[PDB]
Amino acid sequence: IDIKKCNEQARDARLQHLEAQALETLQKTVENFEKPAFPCALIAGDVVILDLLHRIGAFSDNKVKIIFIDTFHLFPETYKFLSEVEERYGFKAHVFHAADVNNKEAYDAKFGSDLFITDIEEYDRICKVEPFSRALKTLEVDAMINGRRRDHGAERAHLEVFEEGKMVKVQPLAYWEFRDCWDYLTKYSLPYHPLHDQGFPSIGDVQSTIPVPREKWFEYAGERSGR
Amino acid sequence: IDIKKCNEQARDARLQHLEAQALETLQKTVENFEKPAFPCALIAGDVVILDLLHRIGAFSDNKVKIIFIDTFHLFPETYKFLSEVEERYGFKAHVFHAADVNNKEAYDAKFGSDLFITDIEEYDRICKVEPFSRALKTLEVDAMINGRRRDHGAERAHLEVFEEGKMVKVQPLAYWEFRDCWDYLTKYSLPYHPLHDQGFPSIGDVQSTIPVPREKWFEYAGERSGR
Repeated sequence: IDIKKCNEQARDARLQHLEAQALETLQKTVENFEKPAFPCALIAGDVVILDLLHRIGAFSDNKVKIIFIDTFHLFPETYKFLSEVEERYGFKAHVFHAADVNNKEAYDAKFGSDLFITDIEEYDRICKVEPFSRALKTLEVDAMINGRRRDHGAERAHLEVFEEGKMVKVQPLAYWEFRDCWDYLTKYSLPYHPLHDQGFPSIGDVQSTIPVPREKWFEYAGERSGR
Repeated sequence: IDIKKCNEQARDARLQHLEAQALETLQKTVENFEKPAFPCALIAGDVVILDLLHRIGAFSDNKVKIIFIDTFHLFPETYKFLSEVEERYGFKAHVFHAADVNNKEAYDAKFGSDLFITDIEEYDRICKVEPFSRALKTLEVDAMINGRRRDHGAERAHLEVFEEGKMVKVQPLAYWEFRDCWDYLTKYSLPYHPLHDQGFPSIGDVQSTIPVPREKWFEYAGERSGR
């Protein structure tokens, strides 16, 4: 008995299950909702969800829209990668940002470049929360596909593949561990956000993204433990 | 779209996957090892494993031995439940206990009834660790089936379905959450240890078994959190 091989075969069958579960969930979503959308930050599970949507043909007729929130404080690498996935999968993201401000220089002029330090709650409202809420209303989203997973822990620990509400939320990767997301990216040789190679399991704004030791990434709730 | 029904169907497919993984693991064990054994404490995952061994015919062929460690400090309910599963599935457990003492009264005479209070390390050695070690040696066990799961956390977090060693260890339920074990018991209407109904997620010796609020049982590492 080759122990390593037997363990690999079990994880192979695990990932086939998890892929089927995600795909079935996404197919049910496209069939049952008129205006589904996915807010995408280009982190590892988000890249998995892009690839799964591509697989079921969700981009061919713009059935599923991709939402991208430009906070004006993302890594340069994140904008470059967004362009690459747009080209790879044939969609253009619907970009939302701080209200009435076209770019970071305009944002700095209106609000001050150091708002994130002096009042983080105002910064969050202006650059993250209001644009996301406006994106969902503008696009009349009736099902929000998202990368929340149970292995995020705390208030996400008991999510299922669907969550009830006036707007339905859809978690195709509810049961995937972070490690399963990475096995998928490896199995299909998919490009991922380059900052994952520089020790960041999760990637957000430059001022608030911190690296995490690699031995911690695959513990329960490890992905977002930087913050 | 009926959200509850869709969630239930996904978990149904999840449990069918987990069942196949556990069954295949157990079948590969019986096929590749001469003296497989399962130390069984009759907690919820242990009851699942008994049923799965039954389903692959492991008791008809006498292919797998059940080991039961009688610490002499177990609940009365535990001895009763052992007799019930023995009869249900058609096996007799191989019972090991403290060396050279036939029963609790003989144990009390040799070691003192209050040893668990006055020297817990000696108590553990005498009633738990040495009998288990002696069980494995006496029965020449070459593959130890067990109920360790990844959702036990800490040093168990990265277990796979097999673990390498001079004696192989087999974790059929490695990827099952506690919740998945309970869903199995419910699906097949299987009797479980009555003390689970008094608020104990895990059940051992009377002096060391602690109840845990039900709402905490299904958190990561919840089953054994009484300690």
